[PDB]
Amino acid sequence: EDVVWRWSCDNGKCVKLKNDPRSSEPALSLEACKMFCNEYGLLWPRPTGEADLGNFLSKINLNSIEVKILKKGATDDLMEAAAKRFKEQVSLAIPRGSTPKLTGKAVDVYLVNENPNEKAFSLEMDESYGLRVSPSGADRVNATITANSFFGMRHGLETLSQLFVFDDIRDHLLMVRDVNISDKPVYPYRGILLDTARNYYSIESIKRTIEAMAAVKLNTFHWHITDSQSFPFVTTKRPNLYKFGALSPQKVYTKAAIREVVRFGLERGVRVLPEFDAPAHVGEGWQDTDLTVCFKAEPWKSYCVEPPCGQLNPTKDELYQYLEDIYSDMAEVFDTTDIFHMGGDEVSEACWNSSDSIQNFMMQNRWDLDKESFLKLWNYFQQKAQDKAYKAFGKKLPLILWTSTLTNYKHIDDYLNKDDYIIQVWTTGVDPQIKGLLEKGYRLIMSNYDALYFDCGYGAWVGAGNNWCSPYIGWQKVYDNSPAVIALEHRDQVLGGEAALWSEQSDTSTLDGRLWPRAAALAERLWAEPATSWQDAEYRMLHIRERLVRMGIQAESLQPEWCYQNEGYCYS
Amino acid sequence: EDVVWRWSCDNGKCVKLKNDPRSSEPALSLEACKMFCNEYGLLWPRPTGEADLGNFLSKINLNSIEVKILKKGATDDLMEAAAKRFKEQVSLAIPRGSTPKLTGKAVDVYLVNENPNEKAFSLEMDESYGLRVSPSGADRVNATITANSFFGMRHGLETLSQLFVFDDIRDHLLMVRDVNISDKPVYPYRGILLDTARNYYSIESIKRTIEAMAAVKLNTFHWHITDSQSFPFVTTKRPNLYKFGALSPQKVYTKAAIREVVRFGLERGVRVLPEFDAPAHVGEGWQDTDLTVCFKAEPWKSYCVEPPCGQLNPTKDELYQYLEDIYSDMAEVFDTTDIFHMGGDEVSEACWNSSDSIQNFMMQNRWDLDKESFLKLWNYFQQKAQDKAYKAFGKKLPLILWTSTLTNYKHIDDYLNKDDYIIQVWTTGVDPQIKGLLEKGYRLIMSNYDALYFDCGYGAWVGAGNNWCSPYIGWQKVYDNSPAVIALEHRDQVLGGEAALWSEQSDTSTLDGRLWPRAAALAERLWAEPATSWQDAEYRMLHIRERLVRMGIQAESLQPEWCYQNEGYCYS
Ligand SMILES: CC1=N[C@@H]2[C@@H](O)[C@H](O)[C@@H](CO)O[C@@H]2S1
Ligand SMILES: CC1=N[C@@H]2[C@@H](O)[C@H](O)[C@@H](CO)O[C@@H]2S1
Repeated sequence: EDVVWRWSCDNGKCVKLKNDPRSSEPALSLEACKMFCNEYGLLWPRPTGEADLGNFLSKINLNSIEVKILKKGATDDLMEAAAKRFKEQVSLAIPRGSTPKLTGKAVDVYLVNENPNEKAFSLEMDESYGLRVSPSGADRVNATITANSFFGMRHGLETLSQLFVFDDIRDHLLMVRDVNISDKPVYPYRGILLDTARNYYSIESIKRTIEAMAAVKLNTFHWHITDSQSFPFVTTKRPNLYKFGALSPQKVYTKAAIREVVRFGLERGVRVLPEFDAPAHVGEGWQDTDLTVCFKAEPWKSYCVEPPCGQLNPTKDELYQYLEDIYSDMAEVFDTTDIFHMGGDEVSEACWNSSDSIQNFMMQNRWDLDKESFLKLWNYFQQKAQDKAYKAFGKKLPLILWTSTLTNYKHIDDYLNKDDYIIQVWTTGVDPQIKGLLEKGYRLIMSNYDALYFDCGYGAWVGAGNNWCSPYIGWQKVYDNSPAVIALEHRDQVLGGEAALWSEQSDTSTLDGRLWPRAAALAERLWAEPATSWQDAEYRMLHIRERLVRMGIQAESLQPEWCYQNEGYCYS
Repeated sequence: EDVVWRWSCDNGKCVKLKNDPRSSEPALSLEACKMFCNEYGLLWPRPTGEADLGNFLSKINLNSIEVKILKKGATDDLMEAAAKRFKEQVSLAIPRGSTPKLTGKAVDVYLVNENPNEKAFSLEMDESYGLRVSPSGADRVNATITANSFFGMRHGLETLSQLFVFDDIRDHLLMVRDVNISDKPVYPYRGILLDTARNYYSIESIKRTIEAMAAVKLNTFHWHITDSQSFPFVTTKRPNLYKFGALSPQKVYTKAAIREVVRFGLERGVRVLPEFDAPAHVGEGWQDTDLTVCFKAEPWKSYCVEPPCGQLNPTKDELYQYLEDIYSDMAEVFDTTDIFHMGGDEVSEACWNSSDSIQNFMMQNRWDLDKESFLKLWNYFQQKAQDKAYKAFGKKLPLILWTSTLTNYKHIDDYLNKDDYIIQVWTTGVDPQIKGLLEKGYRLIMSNYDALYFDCGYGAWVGAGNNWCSPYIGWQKVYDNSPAVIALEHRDQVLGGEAALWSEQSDTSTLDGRLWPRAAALAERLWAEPATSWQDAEYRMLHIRERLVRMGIQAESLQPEWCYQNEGYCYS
């Protein structure tokens, strides 16, 4: 039947009241109240510059929205795709099953791309935009988006779609009447790491992930595509790696599938950044090559962080021929990325020391067999691997390594340099390594495990109890985790942050819940770096969760819906 | 392309080996190896009596499976529906996208229902069955299921479907050749509680839940349909309760929808058991009746366990007219249930003491205003509510109450009796209340919160941190939680157990992950009460997870699939 309630703004809270017939005051639907009762309405993330939403809503005709591209260029196809996608975005205001009345004003959306040829991802790219909405004539609306690039422009389209509300009391589609917004992200790298080697993820699920990322302006999909458990990446030059390495013949990422994901990303302002983790975290796929050591080594606890063990043998010249080929095949299909992730996490000394061929190589080259001499071998590997990476991508490009024994700030300059290597941090946000690295001029991607590890909290996957980084990290904690606080005066060296979904206990079935809506908390933190805390964003976070669900995302539930309908009553 | 590996059984573990062409030994697919390498093959739950799977598999034609009902009766429609559903179940052995070769033997399934008129749920119902599979003639298979009732018979069909394996090396559908199984559950009550008031669950999602329950022989769906947050139950006699109480007009459970769920349950051996929680856990829907107190009382911490507060006013005679009507409407559509849950959790004394009309009632009836006098008021309420319940269902039937101040074993006999009231336990499995209740002759449903609360572990929903009963309970812990251990010599008084999905932080989007595959661990514990621990069931648990995923259930991921393919290598 019909909705029985109405909402009224009182001290920044929409209070549910009986919609009693004996009243001359127009009843407000829940979302209509929220749009003006909340400081930033229903927007997520909130803008960084002008955020003027005015006071009124206008009824609009869904079938009368026209998008006009005013400046043509090389991004024509991307702008046209983004425009076509806009009506679809607007319909997300309308709950499934409900139908708006096809009456009201026509909306003219004007897209002004200041540099219409620009379509490359880069850390220096301009993601800023201006958004203005105002009445136009008697019967229409003028929505104008102005941006320096396509990427800023499609962010602007995202924000604009959030300015539509469905009045489910009257069945009207509404739009904010008077809008002045200026906006740009605080950090250029706003990412999610997806491990697709510990478990397989359907390419459908990967695209869906990119859809939700774009909804909250996340711009980087870090595809951790290989590990010791599987090799799903289809390398044409070294086909045995995926043939032996895949969990099944269908659990694979073909060139055509990767091209699809990469293009799907590009259209949505998301760079797809591949990782080949080396020289640890290899195993499956490398059988019969003699290019690994310790694969499935037992007892595993003596040789690696988690089963199965397995590491590359850096002493074999043929290895770098394989690496060159893998990197070249990656470069071919991951052709929007400006950066390459080379892993470098958790290298085992004990594993390398257990190999005869490796020991013979070190003794003959005048190195000892102690813990620090294996760091020489690691450098030897990384330098040669690095060379192949540059050759593959046809240029010098920034490379990423995880924090590790190698990247210890005390000796990092012996092996790496700050211009060539970005460091992905997965220590606590308080670990001494962060300041030490920043003082040496290094650029960081923040993935501190106490706030940004989305896999934490579930049961143990080896033995019993809970997994290693438990407890489960609530959105409140990921929201309050501030790179500006962690880095202080060196904050410009922080390129941004990344939520990590390791997949020992996640796959196609669970990725919607793992990522959403928690990655939206990171999205606002990185977009706006608010001085305010999670409580000030709580109401808008509850709304963005509902929006993801309307998109078809199986997002985690945060609170009873009663709390969403009754702001202020659920607190501690 | 084609699968490259084969598996060989070694010390109870399927080890992955190269399927090398220069071999005279037939290569075994992963599942084919598991079926005979594991003590109980791919079965879940494992049988309680005979569990003879023989040594061989036969190739069968998918399109040549014929089900024959040998004894007709009143359950004809249920038997025919269960039979029609069998082909569908068999196809769950085949991974999506794969096609079996339409060659091999024909399968004749013979269904022998010993009492074909019997279709009532009861704690005394016979869920036993016998399963025999053997070759028949030259080109067919004889699968015979013999059971004392329809319910035992459909359990037998479930087990039988698990005896099919897809060989993905050869693309053959296989079936265990020689089977002798006898089986019956240790406990008659094997349940899941679904709270659909703290958040709404689509009826599609509820049916899907019943599908997965039936797959592992769970037989009781405890529908916690109302609470203080919402009233989605469509009561025709008191329509304002759902009109004011529902989260939206579409977030409702109509008579037709409930009849659908109840029938869907019946066909699958699942009783749908409704709960009307009283006299606490009421609120939304009751506005303008003056039949509640403390609704939305602030500060909530002084008046209830969680917001919003709200309790029935037992002093109003009209209340029991409402209750009679609600219970009668429930009885009409929940017409397969043999038991009624009346809640009785977490009654607030402070809430009742804050009411003038309540205080006046107690002072005039010679009761004090101290903590124990409110227990008199609670008894007064429960007795009258109980009377209405019996009237509604047209008979005396067992009633369930939660453990609470009322059900404290020390005084429980003053208020309740063991014949009329079943107690649902949500204390720790070690709490003194359990033994005290059992020694007084009480029957229990085990839902101890340290092992059976499926909501635990996530972020806080009020304030920050994690929810109240964190950490997250892994399947290992729910598996090892034994009612036989908890109850000892009084174990026949344990009717069984129930996994509780409270929904402050769960809805349509998350229920597959919340319940599965963890509720399968409860399913085996309650079906078989194994003396063995979780490690002995680990491999079969990993398989049942995959089966749920094939069913379209978005089940939680337990381990890297690599571990499933490489038994023994993932341990701690
Ligand atoms: C860098 C890192 N390398 C490891 C990953 O391989 C695991 O999957 C993850 C699980 O939390 O832990 C650390 S983070
Ligand atoms: C009986 C019980 N009553 C309460 C429920 O209303 C909550 O939803 C649940 C959350 O874990 O905690 C206890 S259990």
